Amino acid sequence: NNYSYIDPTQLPYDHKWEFPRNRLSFGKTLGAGAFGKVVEATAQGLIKSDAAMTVAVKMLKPSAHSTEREALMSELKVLSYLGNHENIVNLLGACTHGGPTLVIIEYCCYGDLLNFLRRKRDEFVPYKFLTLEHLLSFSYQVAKGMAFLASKNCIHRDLAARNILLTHGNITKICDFGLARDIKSNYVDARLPVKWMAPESIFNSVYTFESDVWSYGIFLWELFSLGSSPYPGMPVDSKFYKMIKEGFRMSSPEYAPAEMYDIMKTCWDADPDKRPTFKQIVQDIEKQISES
Ligand SMILES: Cn1cc(-c2cc3c(N4CCN(c5ncc([C@@](C)(N)c6ccc(F)cc6)cn5)CC4)ncnn3c2)cn1
Repeated sequence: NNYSYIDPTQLPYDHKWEFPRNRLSFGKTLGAGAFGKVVEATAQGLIKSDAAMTVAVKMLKPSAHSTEREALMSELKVLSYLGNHENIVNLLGACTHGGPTLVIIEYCCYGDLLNFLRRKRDEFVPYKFLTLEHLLSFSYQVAKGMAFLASKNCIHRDLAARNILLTHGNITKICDFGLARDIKSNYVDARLPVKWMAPESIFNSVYTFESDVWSYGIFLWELFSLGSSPYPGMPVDSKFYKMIKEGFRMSSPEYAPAEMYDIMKTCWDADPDKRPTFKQIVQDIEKQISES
């Protein structure tokens, strides 16, 4: 074996990302968990030497096991190897010298798309405030980012509206690459997002390009239901797993177009080989928007 796939996590950390820790001033906490948190912060001199810049900083608590500490470094290396993309919460810098590792990423002023839809749900119109054309753009942008991930042999493993952020110009970005993996055939694997997971992920812990496509289909349902929870009225229990295995699927949300719901049904196919690729999803949605 003289040819091998270059493992992004095995590559050395590039010190081009290194940013002085004392030049960050922390603000409100954006997200919190048992392992760590993400805070809004001000970076002085990050892009321009004399200009302060609003950023988000992902950090672990000192009471963190070594597996979580290297998971944060692995996410940092994935984001650097992946490269910049418009539909990704892009890496801006890192603070690895001595102190606790800090990962500086883009700040999205509007927050997660799930909470955004629930705010705008009361004042939504299909045609003339959130509109239908916004929903089509959001599904198109997230598909491009996922297609970009899949084009780098990478899976996200936690695709959902809560992990899609909105920023200026109605640009959506995929965030939280903590569970992102480089598949090169599939990846086999904590609390899991069962209602977004493909059946093969629930039953055999297998994660693929196709399992991301399943989660994308669940995301489209979140999108066109104006932020409702998936499988409403069904708790994650023994009956839930049985109905999924047998072929139960959510019906079309109220505002979903027929060709958008058609994508959801192909995303939710029991056979992964019959699920569409993200590249196919982009062209389908792209044709839709021009015809719109
Ligand atoms: C008006 N408004 C604006 C925002 C907003 C919110 C973000 C954001 N996210 C915040 C939420 N996220 C996130 N991710 C991972 C975790 C953890 C708990 N699992 C974690 C944390 C650290 C760690 F070391 C390991 C795990 C928590 N929270 C994703 C990023 N990023 C950028 N801008 N932004 C802007 C929210 N309201």
